[PDB]
Amino acid sequence: EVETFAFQAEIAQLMSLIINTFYSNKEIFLRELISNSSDALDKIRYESLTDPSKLDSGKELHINLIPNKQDRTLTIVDTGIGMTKADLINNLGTIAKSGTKAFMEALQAGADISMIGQFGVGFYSAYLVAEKVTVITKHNDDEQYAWESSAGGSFTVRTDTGEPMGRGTKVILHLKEDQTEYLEERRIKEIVKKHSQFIGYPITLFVE
Amino acid sequence: EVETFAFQAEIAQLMSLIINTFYSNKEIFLRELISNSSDALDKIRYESLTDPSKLDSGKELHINLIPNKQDRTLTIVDTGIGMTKADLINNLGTIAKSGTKAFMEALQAGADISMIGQFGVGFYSAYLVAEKVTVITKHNDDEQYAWESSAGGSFTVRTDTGEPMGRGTKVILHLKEDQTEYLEERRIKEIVKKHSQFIGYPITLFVE
Ligand SMILES: COC(=O)Cc1cc(O)cc(O)c1
Ligand SMILES: COC(=O)Cc1cc(O)cc(O)c1
Repeated sequence: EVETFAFQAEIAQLMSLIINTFYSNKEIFLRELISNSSDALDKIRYESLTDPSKLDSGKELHINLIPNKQDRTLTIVDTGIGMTKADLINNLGTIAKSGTKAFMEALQAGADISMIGQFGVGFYSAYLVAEKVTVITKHNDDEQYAWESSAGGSFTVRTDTGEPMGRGTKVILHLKEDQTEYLEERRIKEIVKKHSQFIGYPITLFVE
Repeated sequence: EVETFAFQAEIAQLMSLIINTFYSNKEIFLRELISNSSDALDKIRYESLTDPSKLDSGKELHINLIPNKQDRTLTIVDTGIGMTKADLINNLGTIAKSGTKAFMEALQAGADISMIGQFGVGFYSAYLVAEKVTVITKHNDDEQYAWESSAGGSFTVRTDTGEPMGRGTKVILHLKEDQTEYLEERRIKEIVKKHSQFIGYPITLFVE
């Protein structure tokens, strides 16, 4: 059973802007996704301070980057707090309608697409490099769900029967044919060193 | 009835570092506090997306800056989500023990005190300019509380019987004798324009 939802018009507009604007500095999507993983990891750490049972679903707090040249995918996995079905549907827990508004204005008023994360919608920067994005997530309060979208105004949500993940979020980027540089080890290491060097959780880049 | 608590040793160490390190670029405390107000405002906005009653305690989402030269105070008030008593005690809702660890290392490894906010402990940057900080807060789930500390290893928490605030947080900075520039209108406007120009909520600077 797959449920199909329409994006709110402001989110569709944000996505169309990300996809259509000429903008060379696409590598910033990786910093925005690691930053989102780091924020989700902070959340579960904080809840665990007063309730250690919150980590029964996994004690390890970390971020893995997994390139796969065969499937043309780059996957980011974190063991953060995860997202409930309701959060997934409501723009992956963001206040994306009001963030889009602030970001749109900043763009006319001198900002550029790399500052997206200052408006709380950095997740959508995945569409600088991906034709399709799949998000698998498990929150302590809910079942494991898979969200997916190739943009074009809609997204789907289903229960995920794939590998159980315990707790956290996996973002699977199905890369555009011309954006395979982001599966190269040297290129990923360069971006992580450039933009993500003070993230507080181990980032492991997997080998192929 | 005033309850007095000891800071965790890592937080006392972070505060001692903030207070004792020679570091001229003190103006960054204002950006860190506005950023914290903006994050608290995002939280209440998100909860209100699925439960509008969450805003019965006040619909307006904003940040006021209130200088008072007579009391030598700069107060930042937001109508964000506020903090429960438990959050106030547990380092004002931060994961400050693990943030301090990451920040300490970044400092030996080339970072400087202005990057504090990248470690989730920007609140403590108030001690670049304040001898004493009072935080009054009201969360929908709790009573209004006042937290206070002049550093030196302890902080107090009491029920606040002062002006009811509805919902949100007020940070009252009792400025060091030599840091009164931060009560001057021209100086505040300059810092807000420099560091806080893409905050998504109206910031009103009050006149004396
Ligand atoms: C801000 O949260 C989001 O946009 C969802 C999100 C969660 C996560 O753990 C990783 C991500 O890349 C995105
Ligand atoms: C991250 O949250 C805190 O450190 C508490 C905090 C909340 C707030 O609304 C304003 C602040 O300046 C600080």
